[PDB]
Formats: sequence, C-alpha cells, structure tokens
Amino acid sequence: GSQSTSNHLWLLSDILGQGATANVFRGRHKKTGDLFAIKVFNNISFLRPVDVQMREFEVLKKLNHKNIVKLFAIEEETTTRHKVLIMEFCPCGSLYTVLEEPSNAYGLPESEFLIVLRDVVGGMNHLRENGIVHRNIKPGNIMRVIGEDGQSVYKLTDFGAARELEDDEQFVSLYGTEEYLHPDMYERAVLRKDHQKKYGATVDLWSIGVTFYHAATGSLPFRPFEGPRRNKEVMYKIITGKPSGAISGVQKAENGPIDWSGDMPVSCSLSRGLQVLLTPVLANILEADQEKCWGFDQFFAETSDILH
Amino acid sequence: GSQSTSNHLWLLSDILGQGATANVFRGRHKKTGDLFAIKVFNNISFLRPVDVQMREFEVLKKLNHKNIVKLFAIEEETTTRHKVLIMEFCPCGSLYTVLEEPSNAYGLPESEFLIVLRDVVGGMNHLRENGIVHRNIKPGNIMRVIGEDGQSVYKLTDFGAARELEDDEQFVSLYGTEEYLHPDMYERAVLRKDHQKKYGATVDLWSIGVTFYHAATGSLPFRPFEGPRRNKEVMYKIITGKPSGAISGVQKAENGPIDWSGDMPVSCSLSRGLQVLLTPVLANILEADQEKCWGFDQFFAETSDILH
Ligand SMILES: O=C(NCCCNc1nc(Nc2cccc(NC(=O)N3CCCC3)c2)ncc1I)c1cccs1
Ligand SMILES: O=C(NCCCNc1nc(Nc2cccc(NC(=O)N3CCCC3)c2)ncc1I)c1cccs1
Repeated sequence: GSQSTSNHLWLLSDILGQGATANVFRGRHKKTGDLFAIKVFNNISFLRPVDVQMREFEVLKKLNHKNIVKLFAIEEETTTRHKVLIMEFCPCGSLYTVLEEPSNAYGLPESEFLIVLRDVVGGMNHLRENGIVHRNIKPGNIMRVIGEDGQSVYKLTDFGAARELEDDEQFVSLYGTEEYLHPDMYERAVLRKDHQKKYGATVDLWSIGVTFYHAATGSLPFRPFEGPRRNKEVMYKIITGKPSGAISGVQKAENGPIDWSGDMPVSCSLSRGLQVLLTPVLANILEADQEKCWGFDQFFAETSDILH
Repeated sequence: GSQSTSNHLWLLSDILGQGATANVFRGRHKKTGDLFAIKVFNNISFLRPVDVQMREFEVLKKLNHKNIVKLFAIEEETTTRHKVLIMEFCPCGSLYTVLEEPSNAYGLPESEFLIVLRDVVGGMNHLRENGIVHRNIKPGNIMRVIGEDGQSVYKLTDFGAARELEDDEQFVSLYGTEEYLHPDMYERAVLRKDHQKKYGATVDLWSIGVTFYHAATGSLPFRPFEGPRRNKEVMYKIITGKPSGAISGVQKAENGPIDWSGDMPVSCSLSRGLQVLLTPVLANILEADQEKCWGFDQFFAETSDILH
C-alpha cells in the first residue's frame, strides 16, 4: 500500500531512510509525477514534548542554501493527519555510500575530498549564521547531488535532532550517533556516566572532524578492536584518553593497548601537502576541552584558507 | 547506481531495511525480472570474527518453513566479492507497519492477532527444532504475506543475530532491541552493569511475549513516561522490579510511580475470553526467573491450546 497527502503520494516499500522517530520515502507529486523525499513520523515520536516535535519544522522553514537539502512543502498525511516533510530527492544517495566503495578504502580522491570540505563547511556556516545546531552530522546524512557541471555538490539533511541555539547557549539533552559523538555526550548517552556536564554548538565540530577524518582516510578515527559499537568501554577510553593534538586512536589487538596518532595514516589518499594543512584543523576540532577547541569563526577562517 | 551478482541486480536507492551491519534492497533476477529482497553487508560488519559472520548464512541454509522468509540463493556481489543473501520479497512489509496504523491503536482485530499467534509460534517452533535462537524478534522483522485465501501469513526474518544454540547452551554476547530485550541482557547491554550473567535460548520467549503484548494492545508493555529509549534507568526499574505475574509496567506522569498490571488494559481490542487465556501465557514468558519461566515446549503447548 501507499500513503498520501493532498498533493503527494508514496509507496510504503519505497524507503530511502529509516530512523527512531521517522522514515523517509521516495514519493511523487500527484499531478506532475516529480520525485521528492518524504519524511514521515512514526507513532512513538509523538511521545516527545510538542515544542521538541516542532523544532525540525521550524528549523527547516528557516534554512535555504545550496549545501542544505531543500524543503519543498509541509502537508498532512490522510490516515493520521500528521504533518510530513516534503524534501528534495537526491537520487545519488549519501556520502556514506560513496565511502563504502572499495576504491575509497583509503580515502576519497583529493578532488572529491575538497568538494566535501567546501560543502560541509558551507552548510555548517549557513546553520551557524541562522543560529541552528544539527547534532547528528555524519556521512549517512550528507547527500550527494550532481551539479550543473557534472561535479558533486554535497548537502546536509536529517534535522531530526536540530534546534535553535544562541551562540553561547548550552543544552543537556542527548542526540547523535556513537561513532561521531562528542566525548562529553558519549559519556552520558552511551556509558551512562552522569558527570553533570553541559554541551554546546561545538558538538557539531566534533562530528564534522570525525566525518572529515573518515572521508580523508576511508576509516573512522577512533576504533576499538571490535569497532566502536561493539566496545563502548574502549571507545570511551580512546576518545577521552587521547593526547592533545591526536586525531585518531586505535586498538590493534583484542583486549590490547591503545595507539594514538596526531598525523594522517601513511595510506591516506590525499596529497601530502593537503594532509599537512588538514591535520591541525582536525586536531583543533577533535578537542573535547572547551578551553582549547576552536570556535566557529576560526574553523571557517582556517578551512576557507585551505580551500584557497 | 546499482550492484549485482551473477544472477541478480538491485538499485542502491531501492531500500527495504537499514541496520548496523547490513541493508536490504528490493532487487530482481536479471533474466526473469522476478523480485527478491537482497541483504548486503556493509564494510564495518567485516570487523566481526569470521565464525560470527558465517552464522547467518549457516542458519538460513538449515531453515525451510511457511513462517520463515525463504532463502533463495547466496551469490557474490561483484565490486566487493562479498556474499549476499537473496530472500523472498514480501511486498506487504512488516507487522510493525500494521501496528502503526490508527485502526490498530488499541490492538489488532482478534482474527488477525490469532494469525500472528499461530505464525510466530510456527516460526519459533521451526527454529527450535533446528537448534536456532534468533535474538532480535520484534514486529519490525515479522513479515506479512498474503496467502492463497487472502488471509495474512506472517514470517520471521532478520537472522543477523541468530546462532545455533541448544537448550543446554549459554552465551554472553549481546544482541537485540531495547524495548524487546530480556532484563538480564538489558542490564549489561543497555545499562552496562556487569553481573557475570549468562543468557540462554529463552531470551526469544521474552521478545515474543513483548511482541504479543504489543500486538494485543497496540502498546509496549514496559513504558517509562518518555518511552523506553528516552529513559533507560526507569525502563530497567520497570522490567526488573515487576512482581511475578505482572505483564506490564507503566510510568504515567513525568517522574511518577510505576503502575504494574497482570491483566490486559481495558482498551484491549481482543475479546475478553481470549484476554483471559492470553494473560497467563504472557505472565509465564515475561518471567526472568529461569526456575519459573516456561520453556519453549510448554509455551508451544499452551499457545496451541488457545489456537484449538
Ligand atoms: O534523512 C534521513 N537519512 C538520509 C537519507 C534519506 N533521506 C534522503 N534520501 C535521498 N536519496 C537517497 C538515495 C539513495 C539512497 C538513499 N538512502 C540510502 O542510501 N540508505 C538509507 C538506508 C541505508 C542507506 C537516499 N534523498 C533525499 C533525502 I531528505 C533520515 C533517515 C531517518 C530519519 S531522517
Ligand atoms: O530484514 C531486515 N528488516 C526487515 C525488513 C526488510 N526486509 C524485507 N523486506 C521485505 N519487504 C518490505 C516491504 C515493505 C516495506 C519494508 N520495509 C519497511 O517497512 N521498513 C524498513 C525500514 C522502516 C520500515 C520491507 N521483504 C523481505 C525482506 I527479507 C533487516 C534490516 C537491516 C538488516 S536486516
């Protein structure tokens, strides 16, 4: 079967994404046949407080930029009367899928990496200008679109965890994805250690740092022997124990000691010149200590210098 | 983009399911065009030991039954040379999708619930006859198919956590979904409290009990104010602190006390006669005490008695 709103229709088997609060479907405008991605909230999502439910709607109605997936319409699905989000369809899918390809085992080609850099920075700048935090940035929700000239353009999506947050404002609520998650959030959300901490916009810089390391090398920067998901204790030791300036930490052997590095791997796909410029960016955003990590002004200045 | 094996092909946008280790695509046999669901493992999945990776393949090769989604072929995808699983496509989707429908907000119609009962029992019996434990049973991986006579037939799938395990064998590894997870496993996997416990095949009985409660009432049996995922500590209190005989525990108000019940809610969609037969079944499988919990045989005997 299918579901529909006044103007749009989607088959329930035409899935594009699956999540805690919502699924995304490939759907069509009824009259034109034009394709869209339609985000449809599940029952359990309505247990959230109303102001929380409204955030993604308010956030997306505020944004408009080439590095953010476009929102076309908000309409009401008929059987539930719930609002759905009707968004630009990106037929190429995500950066996650690009990174899975064998040719990218040791990182993206430098040309493609520089594009990811440009576009993630551009998206993040647009959010910050508009006082928005994302809180779940990762390759799985950075979408690839083929631009006018045949080259990639990447765009941020999945604003399910996003909110308006003034430049110095803090929050205590938990969102995100374990492999990409700032250590202070990981501490509470994954290890359940409550150390009475607050979090700020800079959580997005940590996830971007992890995303860039991943795009640059083909691997996540912080890796217990079993992978992050399967050894939460060691994952936490890697991310909280890392020396200042380190950008990666790996446990090579089961139950083994941890090795951290402040440089890119020897296998890194990027030119050595770029590696040398990238490494300080990563070191200063993969920095848990709020006293030492970069602010946004600087992150944008320092990456915009690399792009030129 | 598409991926293919010798005999089958799928578009990467044609998704049917997404998970930690794999995605499932709607694909086709290249020559006949016949439709299949194709399970394809992601890169991070290969961090698992090889014997663990092989389990799902070995398990599915053993099974052949009306209440198990059929395995058609194992073939190699070309770009990675990884084996994929080529399965029966069920165009109707899952029991989870059925349960989202507003008409089922207070539980399935009795005629449908009885079908779910017959079929989950039939699938679970087939697994036990073959020495298999599933370890992630929930509505999301119970698929609905329309039988010859127009009536539903449900079938188990997603054997990503499954293994061979005799009644007299135990394990310490962790799998499952928090809302459906046996308390001993929840304690370690979700709360990360380690009490040197070992788990057995009867973990599938707990998930089945939660699944049946959900199908009978339209709601999960164990429910903090914010939902299970948004308040794990209270969830643990609920599932471990319930009296013997209790089949549900609900926190009504934010930070409120917990309402335990050994009976179905007054809103239950099932006839009262069926309710009274169902409740002792749920009471004796939603029981962590292994000295008290039913085994599979007694569970199949008592559910068979309801069906006839
Ligand atoms: O937004 C989310 N996730 C981001 C993706 C879904 N959204 C969109 N998707 C596309 N096109 C597209 C094309 C090919 C493949 C895909 N999907 C995948 O490749 N997957 C999904 C599961 C496994 C790998 C998507 N266009 C626009 C959007 I907006 C959310 C998931 C759950 C809540 S939000
Ligand atoms: O097996 C899994 N999951 C079970 C489902 C995927 N498998 C199959 N699906 C179908 N048909 C089908 C039809 C309509 C919709 C759907 N999907 C959904 O409705 N979704 C998926 C995302 C949210 C809701 C599936 N037939 C056969 C199979 I095998 C796994 C997911 C990740 C690893 S394994």
